Amino acid sequence: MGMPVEFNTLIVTKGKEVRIDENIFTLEKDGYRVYPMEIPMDVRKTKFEKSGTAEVQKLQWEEGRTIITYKLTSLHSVNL
Amino acid sequence: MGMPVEFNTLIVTKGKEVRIDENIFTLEKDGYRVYPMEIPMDVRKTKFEKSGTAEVQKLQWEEGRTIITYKLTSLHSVNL
Amino acid sequence: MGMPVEFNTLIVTKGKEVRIDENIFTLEKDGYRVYPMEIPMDVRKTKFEKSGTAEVQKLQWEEGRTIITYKLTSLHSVNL
Amino acid sequence: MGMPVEFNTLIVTKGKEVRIDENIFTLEKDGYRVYPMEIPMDVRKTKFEKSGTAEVQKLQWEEGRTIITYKLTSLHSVNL
Repeated sequence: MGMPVEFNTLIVTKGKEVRIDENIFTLEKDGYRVYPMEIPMDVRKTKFEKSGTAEVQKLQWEEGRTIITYKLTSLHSVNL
Repeated sequence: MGMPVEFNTLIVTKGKEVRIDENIFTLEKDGYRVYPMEIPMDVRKTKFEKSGTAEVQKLQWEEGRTIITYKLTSLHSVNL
Repeated sequence: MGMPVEFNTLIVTKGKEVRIDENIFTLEKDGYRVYPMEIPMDVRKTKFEKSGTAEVQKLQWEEGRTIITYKLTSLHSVNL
Repeated sequence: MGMPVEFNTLIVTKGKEVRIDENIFTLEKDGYRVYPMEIPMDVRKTKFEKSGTAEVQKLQWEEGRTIITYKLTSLHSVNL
């Protein structure tokens, strides 16, 4: 018994995200996570500023892990 | 933001439940748990015979713990 | 924002389940549902008559719908 | 008979919040909501700017409604 899940309000890519297309990426997290779907949210490299905005297109759970596929809709402080 | 919760489908009272009225009890669990509300579910003393059926009337989270108030709607193998 | 989900404790196949292998099936539900993972639960044709027991191996969300892949571990009243 | 809940990442007080002490308020929402606990989040009057930061101290569910008690830790654009 006991179905544990984690609710996330932000996409934090530890530089481990993978692009499968032009603006859509995939991120694999440990544990069963719940991410707002179709809703725009903040994306960042580290838990600590803002790297951009994105919207999860798909979310799946399998073997204690969760992998999301999101569409990056904008970049924040893009230097230079 | 790393908000962990546990989903429970059954009420497991380690004999630590407290009755506040005639058929309604209160159970305190460790961690923020999610219990089906207004929905009837099984209640047992341990992981090892159905003790009855109940329905959560109230659920609260506070200081890493969760305390529920349920209404016992029936008893199972009530021995003589 | 507002991220709505539904917590299910049982697998109710309206006869709309599809087997992709020998004992593993796939069921598509409306809305983003949360099902206990790796945990055994009851499976029935309708909300009325247990058909068997199963365990969800994978769960995914996409376009307001949820599709689960479960492994049937046993059959209940298998008539002859 | 599913168990529907809504995940919120921000406190949106439609001007319907009530203070029970000096810096702690209480907000009643429709539906069973899940709010990050002990974790600081943004608070605003409407879904439109930032009114301050707060941290939920208690959360309860009862009769399809949810009422939270949060501690306001700071004010944003406090005019004058």
